[PDB]
Amino acid sequence: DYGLPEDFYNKVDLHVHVPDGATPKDGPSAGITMATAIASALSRRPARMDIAMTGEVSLRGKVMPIGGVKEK
Amino acid sequence: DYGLPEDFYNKVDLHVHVPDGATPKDGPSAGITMATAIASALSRRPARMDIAMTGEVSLRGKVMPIGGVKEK
Repeated sequence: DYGLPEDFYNKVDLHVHVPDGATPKDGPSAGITMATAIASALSRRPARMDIAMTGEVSLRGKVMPIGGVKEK
Repeated sequence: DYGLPEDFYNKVDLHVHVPDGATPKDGPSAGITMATAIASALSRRPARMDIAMTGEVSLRGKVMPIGGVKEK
């Protein structure tokens, strides 16, 4: 649907750096960030600027709430 | 009997999330939960809404009794 290959968890490795993930938040609270990061990297599409994101991800793909949207 | 593709254990990969890690007690109290979840995912049919359950499963497809049904 977005240019990704049909199978890329069997033929493409991944390294995922994170600057500071030992956040006070119990969860990551940066799920969709990694979702779009992986999609951009594997599809070779540039992730836009000036759009800072946050939100959890489920395996089905529903963006749950996050704690402390004021800080975000 | 429950509408699944005839090849689901040979050509369809699967992932399962259970929140708060596992239960540090002995005995996964959501066996039939996993059964019905896997069935619903592979059925390509929308599951219903807020039908709570608990227990375990057997190799032949039976529900085992579980202790501590009280606090649940």
